[PDB]
Formats: sequence, structure tokens, C-alpha cells
Amino acid sequence: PEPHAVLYVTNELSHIVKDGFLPIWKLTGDESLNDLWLENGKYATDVYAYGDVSKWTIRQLRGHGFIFISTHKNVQLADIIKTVDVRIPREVARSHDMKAFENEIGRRRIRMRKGFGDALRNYAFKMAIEFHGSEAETLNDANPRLHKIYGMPEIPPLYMEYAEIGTRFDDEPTDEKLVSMLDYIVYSAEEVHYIGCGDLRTLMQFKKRSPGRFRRVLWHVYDPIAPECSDPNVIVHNIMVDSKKDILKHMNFLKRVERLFIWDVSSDEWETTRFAEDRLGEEIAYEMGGAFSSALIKHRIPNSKDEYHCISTYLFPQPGADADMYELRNFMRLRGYSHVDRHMHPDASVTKVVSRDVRKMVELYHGRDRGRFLKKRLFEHLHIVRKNGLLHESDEPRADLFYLTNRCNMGLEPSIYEVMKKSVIATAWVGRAPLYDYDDFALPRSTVMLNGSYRDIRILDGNGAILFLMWRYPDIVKKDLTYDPAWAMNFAVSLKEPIPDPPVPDISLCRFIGLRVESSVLRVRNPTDLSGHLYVTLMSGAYVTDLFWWFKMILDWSAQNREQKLRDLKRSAAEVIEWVRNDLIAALREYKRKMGMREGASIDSWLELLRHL
Ligand SMILES: Nc1nc2c(ncn2[C@@H]2O[C@H](COP(=O)(O)OP(=O)(O)OP(=O)(O)O)[C@@H](O)[C@H]2O)c(=O)[nH]1
Ligand SMILES: Nc1nc2[nH]cnc2c(=O)[nH]1
Ligand SMILES: Nc1nc2[nH]cnc2c(=O)[nH]1
Repeated sequence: PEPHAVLYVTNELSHIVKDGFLPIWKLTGDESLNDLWLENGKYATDVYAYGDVSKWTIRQLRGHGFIFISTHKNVQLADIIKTVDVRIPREVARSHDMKAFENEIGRRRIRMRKGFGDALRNYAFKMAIEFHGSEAETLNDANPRLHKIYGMPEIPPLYMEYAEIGTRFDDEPTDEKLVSMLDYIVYSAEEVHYIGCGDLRTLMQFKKRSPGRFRRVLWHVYDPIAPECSDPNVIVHNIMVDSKKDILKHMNFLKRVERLFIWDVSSDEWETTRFAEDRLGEEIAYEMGGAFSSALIKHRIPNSKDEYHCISTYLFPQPGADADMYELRNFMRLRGYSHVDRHMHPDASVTKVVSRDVRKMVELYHGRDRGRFLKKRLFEHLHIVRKNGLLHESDEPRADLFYLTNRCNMGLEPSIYEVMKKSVIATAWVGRAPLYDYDDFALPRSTVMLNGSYRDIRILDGNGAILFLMWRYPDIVKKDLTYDPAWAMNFAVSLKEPIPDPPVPDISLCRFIGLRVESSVLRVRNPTDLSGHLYVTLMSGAYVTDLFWWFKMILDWSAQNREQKLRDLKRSAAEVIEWVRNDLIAALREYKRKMGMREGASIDSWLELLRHL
């Protein structure tokens, strides 16, 4: 909408900037603190800044919108010694193209999105059980034996009942057929019975690529040719498999587990044998549905048969697979213990398949330069419960990140606010700019501010949001984390967290950049100082902060005293950037006078809390 970043560059970089078309903020290591706040408030776009800033802490500098561009790895601040956000490569300085440099900032800035979202997610894992609007990324960092991960991910190409296919989507190369296999099917299994594992290259490559979850799984792997593997989570069997009894002697029943059965059995003048292998893997797993949560059975399509049967839940194509590779993978969901409730995926049952259509799947989706997104989709479809955030009622604490304000949801704001009333942490796109690579809609900021602040709920903007976890949780959100304040500021974030006692005016709360510019605009376009101050911040819709906590510091706190209030700052380990009950009631009224029905309740909710408090 308006928020910007200060694109702070270090000395060696300065001269190039000066050729740009963006503003240039020049320091000057003095500067007092209220000097920064009034200057920084002049810039409606992003800006460049250079010159000495050794006086200020990081939290301060992030409050302002600072992103650090330098050629060297870090810059000396007052707080700590920060890792430069954007490292300019030598040969890309240097050179002194103002464009190359600008495009270089952009790219990195786009990479920084993940750090912001990680920080939030990373808190949310510490503080919640349910997760909604989830996706591969959320799955990746989850404990699947603790967290419960939901959403409505975009369903892959599938065969059953059914079929429906295509339609076709753009796609890219991935890991080889058989490492890409493990990649999507290993998420919540604790014990894998891999049948026909071969030379074990497939498994070793999985180990070298995906080391965590390889280590966290027990592998009984089965093959006459299977080589010795020292690996202690890898129990090897030189047996050849023709029945369930071959696998049963290698299972603990006195102890619960999620088991996954994987069948990849091929021999060495028709091949109606390829067939009865595929079918035997099915037949074995089916006898053992009860022990296994699921199966992933090899599925080679016959030429000889025009239509045939099998026991299946799903039949899908294989990422990383060759274009001429005429082999699908069969998924059987079974009953057996699981950490993921998979009951939405039908019980494995007899399926009549039409070759020609199975034959089509391969044609459309296979390719040794295709599969990256297919693998993803398979991963989510298999392992995320298909539940709709807004409609889901939860007995356990719930996280609601980066989905709420998707276009899919438009017109359903009520259901949204409802979520942010009782979510551990959720987020709302509030950005009003052009605004690319993202397809959410914005919630008016006032309405967010006004709707979202409950006793237990701390309504902040992304950047404030972050600053707050730094301040109260130093090791969930490090000080040194790299992120993009301007982007953080495109979100409203809400956290089930108490108001600080004593409610000190820490940066996470009080920043209000360019408020003076913001106020004069109000007045040249739609006209009508702690009163005018509260009004402005609402009318502008250019800031999300936490009404409740804010109120409580204004009255219950300032004053208090020059002396006895800093003191409670010190102490609070808090910091700031800017150095009566009736003004505010007037403020609200005025605001609601200009907008009945675009709001307000609520409003009359906050008002009846002033003349009462
Ligand atoms: N399976 C299958 N293959 C087909 C079909 N139509 C053409 N083919 C070709 O026939 C070959 C598959 O039959 P086979 O000779 O038994 O080979 P395979 O068991 O699939 O495996 P490879 O030895 O790696 O080719 C491949 O080259 C396919 O491209 C079809 O409808 N189904
Ligand atoms: N900043 C940001 N981080 C993310 N991490 C995962 N998704 C997102 C997103 O949409 N934005
Ligand atoms: N199979 C698979 N696909 C993904 N897509 C994004 N992350 C992953 C992952 O860990 N496994």
C-alpha cells in the first residue's frame, strides 16, 4: 500500500545509487532518534540510505524498514553484528550498472519471503497442533507424530472409478523415477517394507538427498541381490517374496507403528508375468491391510489387455519418469495404525481400468523433464487431510497461516475474523499495491485493527509481528534473521498472546512511519494531538497495530513517570522510536461518523470499553 523499505547500502556501494530514480536518504551519524522517525516518514516508495548507523540497534533498524545491502558479509550495529541481507557479488558491483544492481536487489528480496514465513511457521510449530491451508512446505517441517496438518491442496492426475483427465499443466524435471518415488511416499511411515529393492542405489540416493526422514524410518528391504548395508536403520533380507509369511516374521506386533509396504518386483514369449507380479504385490498387501497403513505397488500397463482389474485406491503417473516409460504407481490406502487420518482416500478395492486411458496418463504427464510439480501434488494429496479452514471446528490449538485471504475466500470475511479470534497465529493480506506473484485480496486495515484485537489477541502487521517474537522469543526468532520488512508489512498477523505487563510501548507496537505525511494527505483529500493521532492511523488504513495493548499503555502507563517508566522499559528489555481517556472516545466517534456500515460495530465495542475500561 504505502510501507517501504529503507534500502541501506554500505559505503563502497553509495555512488551508483545516486544515478537511480528512487529517493536517496543521506546520513550523518548524528541524527538523534526522533530525527530518523521524522525523516524516514517522507518517503512513499522504497529508499536508498548510506552513512553511519553504529548508534542504533537492529530491532530499531528493522522497525524503520531497513534492508542491508553491502558487498561485505556484515555491518557493525549497536545491538549486534548483523548478517547483510543482500550480498552484492564482487563482479556485479563493480561494474557499476545501476540496473544489474537493482535487479540483484529484487531477486534476493524475493528469496527473503521464505525467511519471514519460516519465522511465523516456526513459532506456530512450537505453539500449535492443527495447521490449515497447508502445503508441502508445512508438511516438510512438521512432526507428523504430533502436528495435524490440513488444507485443500490442488489434486494431481488420478485414475479410478472415475478418471476425469486431464487437463495438462506446465512442469519441470526432477529426481530420477525411483528416488522421486520415495520422495512422495515417505512422510509419516515409521517402518518401510520395500520389496525388490535391488542394488540399493535408489535407497542410498534417497539417504544422500533426504537424510532426515531416511534416518527416522526403519527399512526392511527385500531382494536376493540386495547388497550388505552397514546402516543400522537398514535391516536387509536376501529372501525372495512370494507370500505375506515372508514379511510377517519381520514385524513387531506388541508395539504400534505406521508401516508402509512398497512393491517393485520384476523378473527377467509374452509377459503375463510382469502382470501376476504387480497383482501378487497387491494380493499380499491386501492380506496385510490391517498391519500396513498403505502400499505403493508397481503398475506396468499391459499391451495385450484392453481393460483389466486390480485392487487399488489410486493410480497415478510417476515424476522423473521417462516419456516412453509405460508404468504407473498404484496406491492402496489400508487400515492399520497411522499418524495421518487418511480415510478421505477410499479403502483399496477392485478397480476396472481401461488401458487406453491409463495409456493417456503416461502420454500427458511422463517426461524426463517433467515431474517437479507432480511430485509436490502427490506429496500433499497423500499426506494432508482434506479439510476446509473456515468450516473446521477444532478441539486443539490451531495455526492458520497464508491461506486465509486467498481469492477462493472472497466475500467470506466474517468466517475469517472468526478464525483470527481464536487462532494461535494466523495472517491476512492487507497490501494495497499492484501486487505481483501473489493472489490474495486485502482486508481494510482499520477493519482488521478494530475487529482483531481481543483480550488474548495481539493484532500486529507482519513487521511488528516479527519484532514481537524477537522481543519475547529470542530463540524462536533470532535477532539476525534475514527478512523483508516492507513485505512483512503486507500482512496482518494475529497471535494468541497476552498484553505485556507492564504494557511498555515497544517497537513491535509503536512504529507509525510517515504518519505526518499520512495525516496531511487525509486532510487534502477527505478532511474533518494524541486524539488526531489515533484517528489518523485508522483513517489512513496504512497501518495495522494492536488497539488493545496500545490503549493499555496510553492510560495505565504514559504517564506514569519520566522516572518510574524506564525503569519498566529496561527490564522489559524493550526499545522504542519516539520520545486523555476522552480524546480517544471522540476519535472513535469521528471515525465512525465518516463510516457507518463499512464497519463499525465495534467501534461501539471499543467505545463501551473506554467509558468503562
Ligand atoms: N507397456 C506398454 N508398452 C507400450 C505400449 N505401446 C507401446 N509400447 C512400447 O513397448 C515397450 C514396452 O514393452 P517391453 O518390450 O515388454 O518393455 P518393458 O517391460 O515395458 O520395459 P523396458 O525393457 O525398460 O522397455 C516400450 O518401448 C513402449 O514404448 C503400451 O500400450 N503398453
Ligand atoms: N513471505 C512469505 N513466506 C512464505 N513461506 C511460505 N509461503 C509464504 C508466503 O506466501 N510469503
Ligand atoms: N516428494 C516431495 N515433494 C516435495 N515438494 C516439496 N517438498 C517436497 C518433499 O519433501 N518431498
